Amino acid sequence: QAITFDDVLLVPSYNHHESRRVVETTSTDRLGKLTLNLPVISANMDTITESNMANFMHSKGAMGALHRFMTIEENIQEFKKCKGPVFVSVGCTENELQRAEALRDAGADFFCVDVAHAHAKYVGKTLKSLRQLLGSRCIMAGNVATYAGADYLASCGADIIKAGIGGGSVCSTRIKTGFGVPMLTCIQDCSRADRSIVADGGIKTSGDIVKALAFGADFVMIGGMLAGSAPTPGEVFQKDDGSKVKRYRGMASREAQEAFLGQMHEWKTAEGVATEVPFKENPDGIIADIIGGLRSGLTYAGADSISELQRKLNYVIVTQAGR
Repeated sequence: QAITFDDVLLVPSYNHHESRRVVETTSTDRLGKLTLNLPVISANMDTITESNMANFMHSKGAMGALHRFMTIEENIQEFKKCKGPVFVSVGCTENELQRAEALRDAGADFFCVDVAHAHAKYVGKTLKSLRQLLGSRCIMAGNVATYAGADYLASCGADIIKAGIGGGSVCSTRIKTGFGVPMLTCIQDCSRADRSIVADGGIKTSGDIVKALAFGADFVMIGGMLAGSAPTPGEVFQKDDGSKVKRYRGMASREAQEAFLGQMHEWKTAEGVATEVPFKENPDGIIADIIGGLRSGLTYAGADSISELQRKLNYVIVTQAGR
């Protein structure tokens, strides 16, 4: 029944375009508030996107989404260091509405409400408030895993909906609660709503990016593919061995999700340990690989644009042997 990236392959289609065609990867949301040449957003996680990453993504025709695990003044100053369009992230408490107001007053035009389970009354309440606070600005809201959730957020005033619960991505959510929706089923279902979907989860390869867009997402958010690279937060450490790592102590995005999952209680008494991530060389190469894979996918599909890729969607379901 439900499918993720590794369950499918896309079927090649008649290509009418000239061999050295300039292939267009640009994507514009359903409401015309967001256009990106490379429709990829670096994840709003504290290990992935602050101003350095946002500026790097912008330089590639893409975009960053700053995480929300900063004090309000830090968040304002980090936003001001961003060159070009960037998402700022906010939560759902009264202090988070103050955060939104301050970022708005500081010049922010793209906002992301980011919560574990967005298909919820208090999140709809938050979106209603943000819509009145922010006027005609672009509001992305997440995360949901169903058409009902996506339609709910659209009804409460979201412009763009971020899909992916933790069924094809956050291992902890599935393990601890049993909840999730494999990402292609999720993307396909959510994209029945009349707002653009951002695919958020389970994306490992440029091929997964092609599949996410083909199945109906207008943009993709990626975290893992960028983790440990130079523009991420954190200093590089060269240990005895010669290898290079980034090292994290506080892990605010992961801790927020663990709190939501009920795992940050009085009996979580084990001593805190640092998290090490292998240094990723050549972020420019990671992005160039994604751009290349995506243009090559559009060529196999005989597609002129992401819209055509979606319209002409043709795939097969494969077994484990099929890989």
